[PDB]
Amino acid sequence: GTRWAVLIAGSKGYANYRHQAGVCHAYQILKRGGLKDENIVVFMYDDIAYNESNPRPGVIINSPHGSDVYAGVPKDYTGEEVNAKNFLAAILGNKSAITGGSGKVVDSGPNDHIFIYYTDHGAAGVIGMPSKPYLYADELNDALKKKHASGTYKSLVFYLEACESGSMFEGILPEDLNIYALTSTNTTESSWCYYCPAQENPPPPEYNVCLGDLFSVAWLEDSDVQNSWYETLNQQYHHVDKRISHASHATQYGNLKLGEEGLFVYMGSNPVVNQRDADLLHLWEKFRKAPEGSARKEEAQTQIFKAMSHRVHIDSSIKLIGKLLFGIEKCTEILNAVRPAGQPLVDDWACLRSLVGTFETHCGSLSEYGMRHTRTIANICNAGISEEQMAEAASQACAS
Amino acid sequence: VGTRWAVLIAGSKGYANYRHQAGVCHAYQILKRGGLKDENIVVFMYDDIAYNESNPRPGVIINSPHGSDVYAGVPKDYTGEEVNAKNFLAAILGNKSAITGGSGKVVDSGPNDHIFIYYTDHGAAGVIGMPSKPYLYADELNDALKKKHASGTYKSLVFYLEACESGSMFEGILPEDLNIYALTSTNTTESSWCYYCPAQENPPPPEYNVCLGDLFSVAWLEDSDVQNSWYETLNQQYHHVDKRISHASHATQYGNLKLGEEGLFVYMGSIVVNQRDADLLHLWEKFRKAPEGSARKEEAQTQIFKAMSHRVHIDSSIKLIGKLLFGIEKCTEILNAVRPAGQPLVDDWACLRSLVGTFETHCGSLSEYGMRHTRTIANICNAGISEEQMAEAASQACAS
Repeated sequence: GTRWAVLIAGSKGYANYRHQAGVCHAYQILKRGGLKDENIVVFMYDDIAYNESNPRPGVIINSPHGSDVYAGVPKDYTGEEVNAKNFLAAILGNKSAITGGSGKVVDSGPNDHIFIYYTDHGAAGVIGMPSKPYLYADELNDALKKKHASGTYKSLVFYLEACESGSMFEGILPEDLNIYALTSTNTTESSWCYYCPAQENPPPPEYNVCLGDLFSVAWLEDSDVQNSWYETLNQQYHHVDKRISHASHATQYGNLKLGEEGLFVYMGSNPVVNQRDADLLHLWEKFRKAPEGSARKEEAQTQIFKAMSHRVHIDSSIKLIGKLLFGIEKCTEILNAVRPAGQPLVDDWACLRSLVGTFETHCGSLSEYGMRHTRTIANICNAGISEEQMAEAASQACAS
Repeated sequence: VGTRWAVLIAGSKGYANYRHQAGVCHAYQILKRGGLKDENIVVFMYDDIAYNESNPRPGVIINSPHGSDVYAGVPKDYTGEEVNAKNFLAAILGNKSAITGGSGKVVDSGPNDHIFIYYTDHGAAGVIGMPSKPYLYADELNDALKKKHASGTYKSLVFYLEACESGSMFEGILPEDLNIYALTSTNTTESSWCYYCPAQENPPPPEYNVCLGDLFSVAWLEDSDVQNSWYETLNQQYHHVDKRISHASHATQYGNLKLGEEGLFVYMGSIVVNQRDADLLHLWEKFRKAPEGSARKEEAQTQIFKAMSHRVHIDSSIKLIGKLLFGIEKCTEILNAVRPAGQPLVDDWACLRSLVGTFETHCGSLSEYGMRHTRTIANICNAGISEEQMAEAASQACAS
């Protein structure tokens, strides 16, 4: 049939350069592979190529000596059109549910193949969007269940780059939907950046940012060289696992039988720094390179201070709510609860959402950094704490 | 030699205006083939065509019957309401601080650089449309080109303008000493014509109920597709389009005509329908093709009725204000005033704007259709009528 692709960078801001660089790079692979622009839905906040901080205006590179990946890339949903509702509607092929953008959706048939590539921030049971609302594991897996129920694809391959990305499918994604998922990490690990100033192969001196993410750069570089007929999904999985092992465990979910299929089926044929710290890396690089006594050094220093102030505040505030809700003693610091292997993060997702909501309305936003604490709040949710109980505990811990 | 830059802008929205965006995508394919880099080509297009509910070929835009797709690969710098006068003038001037939304790409050119500007849409005497108001008047535009010249950020500039009465945008305004060469689709007073229309010589495929091109646009675009850029000069291209379009309108040259001797490679690398009636042709085509007793035929019929009602209303209302303001005698109803050759449309442009403003706030909208009557209001402006006098006359004529 037809090979379709959905490519989505779930973040914004110059520091998140890598996520959009990865989406432009995935597009160049598919275009080279023979996929038509009408079948490739691109979601990218379009704020990198002409960012005030980009040293090469109009260009986006994914490796240090890499060529431009920005030119020729389709823009279906940019800016605030990059959102959960539009992402789920593009997957489902439902144009009536789209708001803004080109209106391109995955209006596929039963002989069609779908390749979904998502790159950004994530935490336990959640993946980011450039602005809230975020996309939780239940919300996403319900959209994939509805897609399967409509019989509008043969098989679907889902590659997800985010921290704790495993938590998006573990104990949720069934092996009977003809969906194969590949996450950058397992349920609890963090993903790492690659092509970073303070790292192995560094970007040109002009760059203060990571050009790639390790898992993304692994499969993208693997797809650039190794032949699509020559290679299977299982082979690619093993090539990325080999390159990424020290940092994370790329994990396979769903129908692993699909791993035996070739990459050409979905992609056509051609012929270290922690992701959660990468924002600070950038401010430190900005600071370090800046001349002494300059406004740029004074600005960078104050940015580091502001970022540190928010990180310290959020961490101390969650740490409080947990002691304030149960006690400090024996068997009372279950915020470090480890969910057993193969179980979903939470049972009542609507409750996890309400508990994250009450924290935010009392203690401040979990809007990028805070996202890391989604597991702590899930353990609070699983402990049986209600929205009433949570808001009460939060109210005291964030008393000004 | 320096860098070759381009600005491509479709000044309209709506499926009926298919042709303006088709022309912009076609101009981009010419420049890409010619060797121009995406980072030097600033594209303004509404982007409501490729996935319009009415487009019979979703994801494709064609600029001629039997023509291939011209939409894939096209950059999208400013789409939707980012397609506006302020952003268009800011992209020309290379001033990113004055841009609102979009990629942020501007013409940040140097003194050895060449600029090619192509605008296609609706126009009237001294005005060119934007997908929504405010419209761009001849003084506003020529002031932006004067400021661009004053900054010494180009060697020479070519401006191709497709709109009705397009010559009125430069006549008596565009100086011959700015190193600017302009080519308009028509005279100061003529109308431009569509081409590749359902009711015409070479018709679009039966699925299309809209004009695929504009005579002037299709002329120079098709001329640029075949004839070699080193082989051809601006004067030669002008003569090729004049030969092809003569019966419809007079392509007119403005500014420094000495630049006509330069080759196209310098800037670009190496029985008919009236534009003012094209909207109606579409409604009539929709109606004619629709099966009898169907909701589509009932809908198309009511659309024709609504459009006719507004046209009749606006024409009768301006016709009134003119008689109401001076009288019916042959010396008094002189709003058929012919501006002497080489003189600007008006002297007080701020007054022309205020007079168009007062008409609109008392009678209907002077948008796509109403735009026609700008010359009538300019003649009223030139006659010495004030905003007080205009609003008074308008107030009585639209009591009906």
